[PDB]
Amino acid sequence: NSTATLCLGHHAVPNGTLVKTITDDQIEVTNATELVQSSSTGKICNNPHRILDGIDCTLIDALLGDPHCDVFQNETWDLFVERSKAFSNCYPYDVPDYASLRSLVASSGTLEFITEGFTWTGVTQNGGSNACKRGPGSGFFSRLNWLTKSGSTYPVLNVTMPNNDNFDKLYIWGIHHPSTNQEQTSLYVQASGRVTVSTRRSQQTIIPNIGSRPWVRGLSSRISIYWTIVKPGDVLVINSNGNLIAPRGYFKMRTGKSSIMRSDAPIDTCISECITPNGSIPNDKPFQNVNKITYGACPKYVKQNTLKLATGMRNVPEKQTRGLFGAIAGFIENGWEGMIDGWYGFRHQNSEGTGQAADLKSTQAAIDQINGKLNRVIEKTNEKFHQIEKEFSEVEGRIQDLEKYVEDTKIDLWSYNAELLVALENQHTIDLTDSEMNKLFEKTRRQLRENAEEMGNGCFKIYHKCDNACIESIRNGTYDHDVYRDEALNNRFQ
Amino acid sequence: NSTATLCLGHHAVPNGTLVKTITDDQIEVTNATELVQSSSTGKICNNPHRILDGIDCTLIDALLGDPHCDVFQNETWDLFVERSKAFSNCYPYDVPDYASLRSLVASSGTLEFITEGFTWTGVTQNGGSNACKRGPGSGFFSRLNWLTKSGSTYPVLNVTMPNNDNFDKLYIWGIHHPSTNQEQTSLYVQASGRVTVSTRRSQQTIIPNIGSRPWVRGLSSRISIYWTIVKPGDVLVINSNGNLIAPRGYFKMRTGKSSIMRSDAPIDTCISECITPNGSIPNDKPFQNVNKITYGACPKYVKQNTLKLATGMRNVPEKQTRGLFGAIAGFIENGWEGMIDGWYGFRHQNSEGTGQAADLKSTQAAIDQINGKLNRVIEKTNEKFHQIEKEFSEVEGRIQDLEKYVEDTKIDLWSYNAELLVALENQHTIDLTDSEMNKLFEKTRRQLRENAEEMGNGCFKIYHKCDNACIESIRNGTYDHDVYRDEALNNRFQ
Amino acid sequence: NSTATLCLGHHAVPNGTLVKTITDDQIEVTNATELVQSSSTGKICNNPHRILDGIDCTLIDALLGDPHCDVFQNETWDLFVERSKAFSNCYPYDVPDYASLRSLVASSGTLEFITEGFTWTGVTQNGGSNACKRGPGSGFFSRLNWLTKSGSTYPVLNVTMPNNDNFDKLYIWGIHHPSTNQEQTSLYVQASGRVTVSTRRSQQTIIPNIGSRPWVRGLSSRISIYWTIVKPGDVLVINSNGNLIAPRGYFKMRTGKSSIMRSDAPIDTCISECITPNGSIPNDKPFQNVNKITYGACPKYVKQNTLKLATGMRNVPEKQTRGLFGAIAGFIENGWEGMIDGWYGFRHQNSEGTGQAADLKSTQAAIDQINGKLNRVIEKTNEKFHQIEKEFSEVEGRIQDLEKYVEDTKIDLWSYNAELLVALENQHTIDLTDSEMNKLFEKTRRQLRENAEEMGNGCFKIYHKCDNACIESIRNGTYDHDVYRDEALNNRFQ
Ligand SMILES: *[C@@H]1O[C@H](CO)[C@@H](O[C@@H]2O[C@H](CO)[C@@H](O[C@@H]3O[C@H](CO[C@H]4O[C@H](CO)[C@@H](O)[C@H](O)[C@@H]4O)[C@@H](O)[C@H](O[C@H]4O[C@H](CO)[C@@H](O)[C@H](O)[C@@H]4O)[C@@H]3O)[C@H](O)[C@H]2NC(C)=O)[C@H](O)[C@H]1NC(C)=O
Ligand SMILES: *[C@@H]1O[C@H](CO)[C@@H](O[C@@H]2O[C@H](CO)[C@@H](O[C@@H]3O[C@H](CO[C@H]4O[C@H](CO)[C@@H](O)[C@H](O)[C@@H]4O)[C@@H](O)[C@H](O[C@H]4O[C@H](CO)[C@@H](O)[C@H](O)[C@@H]4O)[C@@H]3O)[C@H](O)[C@H]2NC(C)=O)[C@H](O)[C@H]1NC(C)=O
Ligand SMILES: *[C@@H]1O[C@H](CO)[C@@H](O[C@@H]2O[C@H](CO)[C@@H](O[C@@H]3O[C@H](CO[C@H]4O[C@H](CO)[C@@H](O)[C@H](O)[C@@H]4O)[C@@H](O)[C@H](O[C@H]4O[C@H](CO)[C@@H](O)[C@H](O)[C@@H]4O)[C@@H]3O)[C@H](O)[C@H]2NC(C)=O)[C@H](O)[C@H]1NC(C)=O
Ligand SMILES: *[C@@H]1O[C@H](CO[C@@H]2O[C@@H](C)[C@@H](O)[C@@H](O)[C@@H]2O)[C@@H](O[C@@H]2O[C@H](CO)[C@@H](O[C@@H]3O[C@H](CO)[C@@H](O)[C@H](O)[C@@H]3O)[C@H](O)[C@H]2NC(C)=O)[C@H](O)[C@H]1NC(C)=O
Ligand SMILES: *[C@@H]1O[C@H](CO[C@@H]2O[C@@H](C)[C@@H](O)[C@@H](O)[C@@H]2O)[C@@H](O[C@@H]2O[C@H](CO)[C@@H](O[C@@H]3O[C@H](CO)[C@@H](O)[C@H](O)[C@@H]3O)[C@H](O)[C@H]2NC(C)=O)[C@H](O)[C@H]1NC(C)=O
Ligand SMILES: *[C@@H]1O[C@H](CO[C@@H]2O[C@@H](C)[C@@H](O)[C@@H](O)[C@@H]2O)[C@@H](O[C@@H]2O[C@H](CO)[C@@H](O[C@@H]3O[C@H](CO)[C@@H](O)[C@H](O)[C@@H]3O)[C@H](O)[C@H]2NC(C)=O)[C@H](O)[C@H]1NC(C)=O
Ligand SMILES: *[C@@H]1O[C@H](CO)[C@@H](O[C@@H]2O[C@H](CO)[C@@H](O[C@@H]3O[C@H](CO)[C@@H](O)[C@H](O)[C@@H]3O)[C@H](O)[C@H]2NC(C)=O)[C@H](O)[C@H]1NC(C)=O
Ligand SMILES: *[C@@H]1O[C@H](CO)[C@@H](O[C@@H]2O[C@H](CO)[C@@H](O)[C@H](O)[C@H]2NC(C)=O)[C@H](O)[C@H]1NC(C)=O
Ligand SMILES: *[C@@H]1O[C@H](CO)[C@@H](O[C@@H]2O[C@H](CO)[C@@H](O)[C@H](O)[C@H]2NC(C)=O)[C@H](O)[C@H]1NC(C)=O
Ligand SMILES: *[C@@H]1O[C@H](CO)[C@@H](O[C@@H]2O[C@H](CO)[C@@H](O)[C@H](O)[C@H]2NC(C)=O)[C@H](O)[C@H]1NC(C)=O
Ligand SMILES: CCCCCCCCO[C@@H]1O[C@H](CO)[C@@H](O)[C@H](O)[C@H]1O
Ligand SMILES: CCCCCCCCO[C@@H]1O[C@H](CO)[C@@H](O)[C@H](O)[C@H]1O
Ligand SMILES: CCCCCCCCO[C@@H]1O[C@H](CO)[C@@H](O)[C@H](O)[C@H]1O
Ligand SMILES: *[C@@H]1O[C@H](CO)[C@@H](O)[C@H](O)[C@H]1NC(C)=O
Ligand SMILES: *[C@@H]1O[C@H](CO)[C@@H](O)[C@H](O)[C@H]1NC(C)=O
Ligand SMILES: *[C@@H]1O[C@H](CO)[C@@H](O)[C@H](O)[C@H]1NC(C)=O
Repeated sequence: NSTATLCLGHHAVPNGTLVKTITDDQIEVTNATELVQSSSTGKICNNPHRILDGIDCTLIDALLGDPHCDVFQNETWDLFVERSKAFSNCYPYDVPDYASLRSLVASSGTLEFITEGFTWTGVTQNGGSNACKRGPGSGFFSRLNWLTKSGSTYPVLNVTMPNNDNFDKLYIWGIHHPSTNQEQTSLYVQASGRVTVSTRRSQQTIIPNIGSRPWVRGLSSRISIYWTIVKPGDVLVINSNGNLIAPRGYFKMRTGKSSIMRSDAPIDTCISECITPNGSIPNDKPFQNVNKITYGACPKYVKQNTLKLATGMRNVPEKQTRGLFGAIAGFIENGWEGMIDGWYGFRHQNSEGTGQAADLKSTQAAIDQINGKLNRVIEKTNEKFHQIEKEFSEVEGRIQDLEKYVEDTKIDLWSYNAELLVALENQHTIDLTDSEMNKLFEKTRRQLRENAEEMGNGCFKIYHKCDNACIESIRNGTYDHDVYRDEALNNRFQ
Repeated sequence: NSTATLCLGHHAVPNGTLVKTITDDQIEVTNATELVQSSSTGKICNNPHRILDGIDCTLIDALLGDPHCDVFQNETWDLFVERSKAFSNCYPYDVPDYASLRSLVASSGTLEFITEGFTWTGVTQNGGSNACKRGPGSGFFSRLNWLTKSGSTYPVLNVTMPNNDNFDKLYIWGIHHPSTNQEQTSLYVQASGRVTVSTRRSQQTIIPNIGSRPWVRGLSSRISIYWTIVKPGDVLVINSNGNLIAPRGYFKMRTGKSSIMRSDAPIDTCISECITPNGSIPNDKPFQNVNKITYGACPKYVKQNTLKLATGMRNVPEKQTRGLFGAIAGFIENGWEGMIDGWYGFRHQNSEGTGQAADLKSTQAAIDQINGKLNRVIEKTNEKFHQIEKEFSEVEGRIQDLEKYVEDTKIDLWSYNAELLVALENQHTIDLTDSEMNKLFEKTRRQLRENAEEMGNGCFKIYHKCDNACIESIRNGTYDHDVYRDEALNNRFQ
Repeated sequence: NSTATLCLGHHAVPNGTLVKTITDDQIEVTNATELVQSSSTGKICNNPHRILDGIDCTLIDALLGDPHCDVFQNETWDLFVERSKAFSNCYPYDVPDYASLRSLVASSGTLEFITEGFTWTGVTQNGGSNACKRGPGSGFFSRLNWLTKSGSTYPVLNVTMPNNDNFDKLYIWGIHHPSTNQEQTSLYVQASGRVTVSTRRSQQTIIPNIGSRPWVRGLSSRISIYWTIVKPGDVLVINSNGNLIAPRGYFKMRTGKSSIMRSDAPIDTCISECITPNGSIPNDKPFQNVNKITYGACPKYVKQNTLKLATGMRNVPEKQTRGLFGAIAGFIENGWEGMIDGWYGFRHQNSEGTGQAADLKSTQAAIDQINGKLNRVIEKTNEKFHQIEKEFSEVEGRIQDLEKYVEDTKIDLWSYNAELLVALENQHTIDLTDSEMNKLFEKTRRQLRENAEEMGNGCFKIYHKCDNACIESIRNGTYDHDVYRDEALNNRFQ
């Protein structure tokens, strides 16, 4: 024989995954990764963020100093975890703007308490109740001072405390709401109380409300909790004529990365940066689908459960529809399921035999750009610490509707971003792999000047006698057309 | 003659629309669709959502039971429609946090009222006024009970009602603000009222304010409306010493898809899923430009009035600049305005005659991907029910500024998304149609191995004698080069 | 010699900038622009928006009429600028919902004040204090009237004022909080005050709070400021029995483009549309990185400091690795650093000599589309006037957390948009420049039918005798293959 066949092609596999592109909803690739984390271990990892498990304590009971919460004094945290089995076992109380105080104390990240010398004059301190039993005796919140009439008098109280330090000081105080007109007089000589608490720049005044409420732990009376922040250089004044739950000291305040989360997952020993209420998740993927609530370095929440990024080429599973020869057939036809060493490669039919090989230059380069794509996409800063509430237990009206509207707007815009990026990138991936294929072909055609012709099967009918060494030279990039030119021209045109 | 001409091309039209792509602000396509709905019928369609037209009633007058609003008792709705001609004809009143109560009742979607056995003891019930005439006699809101002194006394009222059911119970109540110190004593024996209303977990106390206001319907006094929600397992207590507008029962509460809209459009019999204040619009297109306020499955609001998606190729209107022969001219030159059967096609000049035909394989495939594009783009879930207010009649300050800022941020981000998607998709459309053209050419060149040559007009000078059957074979995909090879080689090279 | 060489190529430069594309994080282009403005002059330009510098005055002291703020009466502005050295030198005061009133007055844009005939009857007007010295004498806010007991009486005050005009009227009023029970009686005969201020549709009632506060400028008493808006057709009533700081007139209200900014930059004579707290910036670029707070037509704020848009092609710096001949080498190899006239061009080796030239058709067109890209990208409407606060000095809790969350969400979504647009556009730029190159090549190959062959260096071995005129004809687009066909065919194939 006086002629040779040389064909080009790309690897195929037996089993493929389907991806979403621009034009079409399904297409079959050789390999594809997942970009959405769907699963959790179900436990909270204790490194590298410092976790503080509240057990039967809320953060507002720990601060006030409820008796079953005395483990928590001078504690610090990055994340505080509240449990759904938590309860209260002291005087019954309410906090106007509860939500604001809870958010302020959680971002501070400490319960550091400094006792101060306050001089209450002409009154009896350390009032108590059997709604709050610390041991067999009656008790009260550890950080507040119930004041009551001494003898037959409650004098107008007037005290001042100045900030001369270089940090901010948070004072918690309150007021008692008695259930009758006969209890008010019994505790405080007057008939109507008043509590005024002021700085140089602000003031608040509260009056007490009298009347009957549902029984909780044997009482139809309640306490109302308030707060004031005093800056460096400013003064505090307190001026009450009755019903004052006085402060005992101040709390230090920091700006940092601390927050709070309501969860029911157990705590465990392991290392994880992202925490959700369903336990810790890994942060290798760019998106997540576990929970919209998060803490620390985390993937973005989206609505989808699956987004597949193509890491391979298109998969034309082979025509075992073949000839007697299974005449070597190239890329224009189908893929090659018998190639393992590399993606792009050459099959040669010669007098010597049939053969096969792979190509490093091309296979390397494709792999390079696809790996690039992967790196821009998979990994980046989304490191976030304190945020709005995204779950509610009551109906409130206006503010809560705006908080729900803000969160849904964010989710639909990030979900649209995630859908388009995958479709764009998947199209570009198919295109770059197919151009790479056609680049090897033109390189081959350019080397075989007039000593070869194209058939249109993906194949080059060479009109001279090519041996294994000659095929190897073409494959190599050293084929010297001049040597066989005269023979090939006389063979092809005559 | 011993030779033939075969040219390739694509269809042109006489009149075209202009589209926006990546690079340029205008370009001329063969056909293009609209993606923004600009128009409305001006009527509200009554299926498939249940519409309740308020006529001269607001939703807050229907709930309280104003006399001209007694048609509305035990009503239900998906959407409630308020009219701008609506007024009030009862006792003059104000609701602190009016906006919150209106939003809460609208999302519930019912006015189901259950009368309860409340025991008011030592007082006269069913107080009345000629500001609210139900028939010739004086009257009052149907769902509230005005209580007044019996003989020369108003006892301290103390009542309780427990929730033992498995649903939430909404109580509406209020307080009277008399205009003098002489009217307060006349209605209630005391000089100053007080109203306390509490659960196990919450409390509210209101005091009445006395003084003179503008006359409305013959009165300088007003009523203030309040509300409490009681959960399954909890209790309600009410404790007033004067000025109490007592409740008569509770309202049931649901979670569902109900809302409210201020409109002035008439109601009609037809089927439409999306409702706006300018009437119902169809939901075939992805974007909308009619109104930012919506209900149900709807397109997204954007700022643009027009966005055109190219559904065709580029339009090179023909060179009637021609030869004596109008020598058949291909795609490299211009488009063909004389082709009707299909997009891509062949024109042959032969000894037998001039001719023309179209190509199904190509025309089909292009049409296929363009139709795909259309489907990803035009249709999807945007199904939304209760949202924030987006129009305001008064100035309020902070909250309203944040609500306006949230809405404008959303609009500019969705408008940028709509501008880029059209430009991206339009570029891809032009590219896919032009590659499809060049694909048919290479297929043709590959079949005509050495028996044809390229001229560069988009045309193939075939150096053998081609008849109609031969042209048909090329067009077909069965052309056998071997038959005419010797003749063509001797004709072209010698 | 009987043959010729003709090669094609594109311009290279010595020094290049690196851009970010889809696949890769760095690549070297010939030229690139900046899209993020990083710098400011540090001054506020006084045209074309009307700037009003407050010097030691806040906007809330200018409105009340503090003595060191009497320059500001009947002023108007587009932007009001407050300075950090500003202070207060009158009666000490607080405004509940301070933030709301400041935002309302800033968007109005005027301090136009109309004195009205209010008849205060049985009281002494124009009360004074040495905390507010206007000259040697005692003084008070210019726009408020302190009223006090006449003889031994303060009658119940009852006044009305109707709006019969066609615009909205803003009344500012207040209430005095005395420090003792002995001062209250001294100023107002009664023991407890009350102030009720109402329209047909709204009402507010305030009570005064008595007790001791920190000393500011020799006083332990304070004033509380309130406000009411009265619409066209409505009435105002005022009904106080004590402690009323009465209004003297109303302020007109407009809807317009006015706002306020806290800055410390000096004012200068120049023209600039965008103002930031760090001074005016130019608005030629689409993004900005100077400050998130802005006024007027401005670029969008993003987190990045640099985004480079490729305005040129890729830069293969030349192989000075060469031959003895430096045989002319084309684009497949490297770029040409010796070409100045244009981007794409031709180098010819002939018997006559070596030579070089450039190509207008191609160079023009590339430049055209790149300039197009630039125009869509760089310039558009972002013209915005009044917005939310984005910096806070105190901790407040809930509302402030939602305002901070809304702003960060907006920034991360606009930063992601800015990163993808640059990467998309940069890829498209590289692609359009490289296709333009390959378009000139095919045009050249198409003209040289069988009288030339391709070598694969980017070069055309022409197998006939080409002189300068012949090379010029090819370059020109008038090369007539027929003339040299026989000679070339006999030279190449035999
Ligand atoms: C205004 O109106 C309100 C509402 O009615 C009144 O509030 C009620 O006040 C009474 C008297 O204090 C309360 O009665 C008490 O209820 C307690 C809770 O009951 C639970 O526990 C018992 C015991 O297991 C169960 O039997 C019962 O089903 C509940 O599960 C009881 O513990 C109290 O018992 C006390 O008295 C008995 C006497 O036999 C002793 O054995 C006990 O040890 C204990 O000392 C008592 O029965 C009632 O609960 C209140 N109602 C609510 C819902 O709060 C106001 O009193 C009223 N005020 C005025 C001024 O009129
Ligand atoms: C504190 O200050 C306030 C504000 O001034 C006082 O409020 C005013 O009180 C008077 C007395 O109640 C009100 O006068 C009444 O106005 C009604 C509305 O007027 C409209 O309708 C009439 C009739 O069509 C028109 O003529 C008029 O132009 C208006 O369009 C009148 O209807 C009332 O008429 C009554 O008396 C006449 C007597 O001739 C009878 O014919 C009528 O049938 C009817 O009985 C009356 O004139 C006045 O409107 C109040 N002002 C406002 C704006 O509310 C407080 O009284 C004052 N309080 C104290 C304690 O000092
Ligand atoms: C309830 O409790 C509060 C808090 O203690 C009391 O408020 C104090 O009241 C007193 C008396 O008014 C105030 O004392 C005054 O302080 C002024 C400010 O002091 C600064 O300036 C002086 C002078 O430069 C400095 O020496 C000092 O270090 C501060 O920088 C003084 O200016 C006042 O001086 C007056 O008296 C002196 C007498 O020698 C004269 O020379 C002066 O000219 C002037 O007339 C005075 O000393 C004190 O500041 C208040 N404390 C605060 C922080 O406000 C309430 O009085 C109390 N109320 C009741 C009912 O008990
Ligand atoms: C809770 O924290 C307070 C405050 O202490 C601070 O926080 C701790 C966790 C540590 O980090 C401390 O380093 C930090 O200051 C503790 O208050 C401390 O109480 C002791 C005992 O009363 C104080 O010692 C005093 O020392 C002075 C002399 O300098 C004597 O005059 C006193 O009589 C007394 O002995 C100590 O100064 C004080 N720390 C303060 C105010 O800075 C508190 O004990 C701690 N409680 C628990 C349960 O850990
Ligand atoms: C408005 O709705 C209330 C509540 O009824 C509920 O809503 C209705 C629209 C229907 O869907 C009802 O199926 C649903 O329960 C109506 O209250 C109803 O009033 C009647 C008459 O008083 C009650 O009948 C009573 O039946 C008991 C015996 O079971 C007798 O002891 C009573 O004397 C009385 O005859 C009925 O139970 C009650 N429904 C309740 C509380 O569930 C109300 O009539 C209705 N009004 C209008 C204008 O439609
Ligand atoms: C501040 O502005 C008020 C209101 O005037 C309005 O704003 C000004 C800046 C100008 O633009 C005015 O054109 C505009 O109306 C000034 O009030 C004005 O005061 C004068 C003097 O009292 C009033 O003149 C009166 O004229 C009538 C006859 O028409 C006489 O009966 C009066 O006795 C008196 O002479 C003038 O009408 C009034 N403008 C009003 C109410 O519209 C105010 O003077 C001005 N102050 C400063 C510091 O500029
Ligand atoms: C325009 O002016 C603004 C301020 O009005 C400049 O922003 C400020 O930039 C400095 C330097 O980055 C910041 O200081 C740093 O703050 C951090 C956090 O507290 C601290 O850890 C550092 O040690 C340092 O003090 C300052 O906070 C920042 N202000 C804000 C609110 O961001 C801005 O850089 C100026 N821009 C131009 C173009 O001049
Ligand atoms: C298809 O892509 C997946 C990507 O998950 C490849 O899976 C990796 O396989 C290697 C084998 O050594 C593991 O070490 C990795 O942990 C796997 N996952 C990741 C994160 O890369 C898989 O090998 C690819 N298959 C083919 C046939 O190429
Ligand atoms: C150009 O595109 C428009 C798209 O609106 C085509 O209009 C449709 O024409 C058919 C004709 O049978 C109607 O049944 C449809 O209702 C039309 N609208 C839609 C929604 O598709 C139009 O036919 C196209 N023209 C050409 C020449 O292709
Ligand atoms: C590279 O691009 C920059 C863009 O900044 C060009 O810089 C411009 O140069 C002209 C020279 O006449 C100036 O008038 C402009 O003000 C410059 N800036 C702008 C805003 O265009 C620069 O000329 C380009 N360089 C090359 C080699 O093409
Ligand atoms: C190349 C075409 C890009 C298609 C962009 C997506 C258009 C509609 O895409 C939709 O986005 C939703 C998020 O809002 C996702 O939940 C849906 O899965 C998706 O269908
Ligand atoms: C391929 C280039 C993409 C251009 C993206 C749009 C850049 C500016 O585009 C602008 O977006 C505005 C919405 O904010 C629209 O109102 C304007 O019509 C549009 O010009
Ligand atoms: C073609 C690939 C597009 C990459 C899109 C950007 C994916 C992550 O991109 C990140 O966006 C951040 C804004 O949130 C920027 O601050 C970071 O610089 C950028 O790395
Ligand atoms: C082929 O190229 C290699 C380098 O990759 C070279 O060592 C070898 O001599 C070349 N010739 C053959 C084996 O084709
Ligand atoms: C062309 O192809 C058709 C099938 O599409 C076949 O039936 C016919 O015989 C073929 N030959 C001709 C008419 O060219
Ligand atoms: C080349 O083209 C120009 C027009 O651009 C023409 O004037 C000239 O005669 C042509 N022939 C030559 C110089 O190649």
